[PDB]
Amino acid sequence: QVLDEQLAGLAKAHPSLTLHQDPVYVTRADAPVAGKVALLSGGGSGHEPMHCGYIGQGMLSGACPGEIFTSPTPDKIFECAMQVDGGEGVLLIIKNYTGDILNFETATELLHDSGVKVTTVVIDDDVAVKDSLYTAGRRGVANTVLIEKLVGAAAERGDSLDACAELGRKLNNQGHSIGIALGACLADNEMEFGVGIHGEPGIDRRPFSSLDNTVDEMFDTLLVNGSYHRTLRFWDYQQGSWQEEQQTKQPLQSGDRVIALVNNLGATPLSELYGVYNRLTTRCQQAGLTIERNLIGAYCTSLDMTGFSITLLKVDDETLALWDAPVHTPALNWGK
Amino acid sequence: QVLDEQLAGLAKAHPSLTLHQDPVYVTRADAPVAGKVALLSGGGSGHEPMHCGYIGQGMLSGACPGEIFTSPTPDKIFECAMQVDGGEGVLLIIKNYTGDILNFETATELLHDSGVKVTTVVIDDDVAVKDSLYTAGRRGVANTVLIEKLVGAAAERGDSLDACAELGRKLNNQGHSIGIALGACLADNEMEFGVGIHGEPGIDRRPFSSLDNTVDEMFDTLLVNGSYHRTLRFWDYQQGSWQEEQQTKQPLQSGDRVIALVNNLGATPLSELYGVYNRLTTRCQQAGLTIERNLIGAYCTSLDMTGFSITLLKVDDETLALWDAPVHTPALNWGK
Repeated sequence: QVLDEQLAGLAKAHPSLTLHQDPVYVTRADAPVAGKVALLSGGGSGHEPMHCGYIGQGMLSGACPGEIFTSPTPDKIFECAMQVDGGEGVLLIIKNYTGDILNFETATELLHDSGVKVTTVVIDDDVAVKDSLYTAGRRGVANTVLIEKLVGAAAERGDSLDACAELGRKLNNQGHSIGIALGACLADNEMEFGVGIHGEPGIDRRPFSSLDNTVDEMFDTLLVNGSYHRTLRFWDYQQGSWQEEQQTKQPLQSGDRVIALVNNLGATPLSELYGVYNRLTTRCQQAGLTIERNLIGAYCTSLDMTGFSITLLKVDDETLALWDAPVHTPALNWGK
Repeated sequence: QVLDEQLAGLAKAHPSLTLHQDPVYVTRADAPVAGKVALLSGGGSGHEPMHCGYIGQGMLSGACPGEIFTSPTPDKIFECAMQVDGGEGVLLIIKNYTGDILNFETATELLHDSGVKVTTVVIDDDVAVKDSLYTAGRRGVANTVLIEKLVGAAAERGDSLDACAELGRKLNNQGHSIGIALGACLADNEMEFGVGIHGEPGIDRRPFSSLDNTVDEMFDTLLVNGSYHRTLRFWDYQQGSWQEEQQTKQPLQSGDRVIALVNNLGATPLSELYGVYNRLTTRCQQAGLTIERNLIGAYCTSLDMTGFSITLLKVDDETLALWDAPVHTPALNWGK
């Protein structure tokens, strides 16, 4: 089994991780870490390094990979949460797709039913399409990575479960993303504009004119599609029930400070990602947006799809301190 | 110019780097760093993050990008070396290609003539083909990155130019690489076995059967093509002339301890690189090689080429201490 080989390789490459069997999931080798909120996510394989490459100090306590483009089953999520539970609650970060919501939600009830204090954060940052093929609402994409790092820092320093969940939900309302593909994981000199990470169709198919013109269209879309009101359920562990919470996003606007993530969906050369970043800085400055930090590289992929995405997350001084806090994972490492 | 936009993006993204103009090159923002040997390299654009992503403490003091797949001209190299010179000499790391050798050797003499103490290290780790399209001898590839890090740590530690140079030439004799491409940056389910990073032909074209079988073939080639005797010229700064030096490589052998670099040439999904690493660990273990450290990711690319390379570098306790030493660059970051 290739997936089995790939996971064994990740485990052999990183002594800081433990690969479990029956069922399969990955955790920090030092989990459970007593006294800290434990953070978990998971999803289909085919988006590496999301999420296994984000397991470590300052970030995920563990992750549950599923088959290609498919959510892990609830037993994987449950056993992973039980393995990392440090007695202070487990926070599950779930990307907004039909399968992920159903499995993580089922795992959440089984955990609660077993005495574990748990709650959830749903990520729906992709501004391109509402109600795509596998999603009720907006798709969860690359901002998931920024949220895991920020909430990961909050949990690592000792914040409460409620404080980490509140932070995750707030960041979710403040992060906006859009991706384009020039080829699948076609048309010829055409791109799928607003493509999804499982290959879902975008807003439309259009002609690729230039890299700069493409960034302009992506950026303009992030500005005009920012406003959004919808319901996201979360687990209320006190009542033992799902809570339907109306959530609101404001569009990005002049005066906002952001963290920018220019993300390779798979086969985009790093040189091109820098050209993308260059044009993005110009557009942000014209629009009155201040980029305070950036991440440029392959952080949330779609197999070998040829394309990239842009994510802009509004932040403040407190959030920027959580960004700068230490993180030690396979994909992200700083002691800043 | 797209190339101009990319370097501007790199500069905007990393305040720790300074992009110079007239001529163009990049240095650490804090260069010249007084009292330490300065380390420099360069080469064609299209291999990002090599070499600009390796500029920083514990690694390169600066780098000189050229046009796509083309060596930087001598003026860039000379001006960059003058900018980073910390009073202890500048060490030039040069990959073995006709253009790089010519232009870096020319800069070396101009430097010497202007009073800068300089010497050189030539990299020829590709075991696949002798005398390819743009190389006299063996091609310089991914081991260049491992050498930059190791000699980078030594320079940062305060070793002399001679010491850094001798270490670089020693590592060069102990590091072995090979790459394959499934597609350029061509046939149906065929691979170019022993491909060059500029797209130079390999040993042959052959059918891709499986990931594990491809790794087996690449690994076997590293084991059997290891033996190598050749002349590599280096600048003797005391005599002010090029010294022809016979250099010898021993094949990798049972009992050797190694650092493994599994490197994306362009569009290989990270999940697959982990599959590669899984198979590589098995083969090393069977052959009596102990992998002590690894790097898995996009470190020395070829535009968007579809393929990957494997590098094995023999090391000892002292070299491992230089590996573990701190490094702070865009592409590689770890602390004590």
